[PDB]
Amino acid sequence: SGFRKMAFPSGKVEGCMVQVTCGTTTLNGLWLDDVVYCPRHVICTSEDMLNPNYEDLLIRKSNHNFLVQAGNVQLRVIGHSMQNCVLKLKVDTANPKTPKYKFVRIQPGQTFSVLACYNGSPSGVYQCAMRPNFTIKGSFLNGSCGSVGFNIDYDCVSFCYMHHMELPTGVHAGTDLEGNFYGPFVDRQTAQAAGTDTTITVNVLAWLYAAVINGDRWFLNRFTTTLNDFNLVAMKYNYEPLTQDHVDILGPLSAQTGIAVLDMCASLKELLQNGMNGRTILGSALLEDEFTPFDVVRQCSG
Amino acid sequence: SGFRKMAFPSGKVEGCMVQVTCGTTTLNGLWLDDVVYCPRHVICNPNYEDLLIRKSNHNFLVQAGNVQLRVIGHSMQNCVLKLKVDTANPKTPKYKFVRIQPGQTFSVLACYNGSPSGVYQCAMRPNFTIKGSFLNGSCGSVGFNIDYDCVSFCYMHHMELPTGVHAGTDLEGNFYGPFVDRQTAQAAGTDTTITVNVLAWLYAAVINGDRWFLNRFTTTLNDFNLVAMKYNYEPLTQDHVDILGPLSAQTGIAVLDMCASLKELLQNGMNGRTILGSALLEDEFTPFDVVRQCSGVTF
Ligand SMILES: Cn1nccc1C(=O)N1Cc2ccc(Cl)cc2[C@H](C(=O)Nc2cncc3ccccc23)C1
Ligand SMILES: Cn1nccc1C(=O)N1Cc2ccc(Cl)cc2[C@H](C(=O)Nc2cncc3ccccc23)C1
Ligand SMILES: [Cl-]
Repeated sequence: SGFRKMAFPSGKVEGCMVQVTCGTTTLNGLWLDDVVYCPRHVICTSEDMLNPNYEDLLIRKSNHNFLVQAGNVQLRVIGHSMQNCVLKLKVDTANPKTPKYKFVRIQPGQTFSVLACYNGSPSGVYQCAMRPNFTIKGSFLNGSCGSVGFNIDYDCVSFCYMHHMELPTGVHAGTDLEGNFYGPFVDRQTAQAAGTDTTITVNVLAWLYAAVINGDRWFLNRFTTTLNDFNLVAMKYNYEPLTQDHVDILGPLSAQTGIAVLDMCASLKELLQNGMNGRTILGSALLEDEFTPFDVVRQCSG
Repeated sequence: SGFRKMAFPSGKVEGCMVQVTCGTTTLNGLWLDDVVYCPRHVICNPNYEDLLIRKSNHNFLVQAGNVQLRVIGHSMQNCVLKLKVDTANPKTPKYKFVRIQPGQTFSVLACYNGSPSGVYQCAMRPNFTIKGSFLNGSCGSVGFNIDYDCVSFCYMHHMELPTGVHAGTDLEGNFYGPFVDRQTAQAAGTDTTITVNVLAWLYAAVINGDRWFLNRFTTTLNDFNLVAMKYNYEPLTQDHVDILGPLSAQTGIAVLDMCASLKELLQNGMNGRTILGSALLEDEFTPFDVVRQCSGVTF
């Protein structure tokens, strides 16, 4: 019993964190085999961030301009290339602690663990979700650039995010490990803002099924709804539209609890109308949306 | 910017998790140097000296990854079983066994079959239980803090109470709370809110630009403790006030000034508003957790 926001054990990722320095900039790198991946804005000198020409800045660099530090050991850079917004530094030593890994690009609503680092040293681990507006509500301070988001599947680490920047509302933007940004963001300190955020409906439903699995049923009702009527209601509360794929994905949880997906949708509709009336669901006074259907199955059953 | 419930990096602890099997029971063990520590109920009113005397070293199957460790001795210290093994753990970090006080937080590495599956942050409740997330097989999972490079082991999971909350011991086998390691009628006492932690979380909200709850008022410590007693909040001591000093100096809001904000929040509620994305007053962040997360301390 119990339901917590749980992160993956960070050990396999900790053994990959390095510190990357170029001139006066210091950020984090991910050392996998003989390559160190880091944000390409490590080559920028702040008054470059408005309109940086990364190809022009990178052509003026040599291998010995990049100082890479893994613990108390300096790694020697023997090559460098840019792939989208990530800089790949070829090093002379392969990481002996390299786990089994993959680079995966995730979709909004997906969750992942973040190992927050400063100066190549991990300081904390937390769980979070890719928001529908492509930002993450992280906990990052200056120097956290290059911190990574991941999931662990059996013994394989799936790298899905690299931290690049903080937007004006306090939210964060970054790229997949191939350097492609999530969202319409760019590695420039130009006027950019996160779009209006919405609630991840399929995740709230998954969390309502987890509450039922843990013995809480107060919010259920005798009603059902059509998918269309549910979306008509939910959009008025800034909830993401629920698709037939979301309904299909919730099938296992529906079969385990005996509550049809559209019956649970009627309960959610009523919760949005009434609020919680002093009650909580899994120790929360708000409807939680940072647990996917997959997270619920993994934590409530295994 | 941002404020998350953050756990310590679990790597130094992952390298210590082993699977312990005795008969039909399988749980987790903590392998430090040449000793494996695990709940003594793995051998299961039970007379544990009588049950343990009937066991031999080869009855305990210890598995570290895909390698079987050979047990060469065994002894009991309170509610923890100590299994002497032939191989010292090469991944043993610098460590200490520490006993924590209620209100103090720690990271939990939840494990099943000697394999770590998740890490989460939680607090020792005033009623000595933890609101964890555990299933059958979690027994022997450990709670810890990391101080520089030293891991401080403070908790070992033993059981789940009827309300869904958890009970365990320190690494010396002494239970937190009036609990016993057996199948009997026991229940968690009435819980209370950790006041010093709520205040720390209100200071973290101010640091992140959330000031709506602030007011021009102050209060005496005595007048505030009468309010705390009425709302099932733990009494706030002069030590708690002293501990909050750095946060008070950083934000410019005196501790008793923040107590007046909490008093108004307790008597009037949040009125549709949230603080750090929460509609409830959060109490599982200590004053030190707030300073550490709002400064970027590494391990
Ligand atoms: C935040 N900001 N708003 C205007 C100017 C800045 C600013 O400090 N930076 C500008 C900037 C622009 C584009 C890119 Cl790709 C990176 C950056 C850097 C950045 O965003 N770094 C940070 C990354 N993550 C959490 C941070 C928290 C607190 C400070 C900094 C953080 C530097
Ligand atoms: C919970 N319960 N109510 C009646 C009987 C049991 C019961 O399963 N156990 C009895 C018991 C008695 C004393 C001690 Cl020290 C440990 C235990 C064990 C325990 O509590 N283990 C668990 C520990 N943590 C989360 C669990 C989740 C689901 C199952 C088990 C869990 C087993
Ligand atoms: Cl995805």
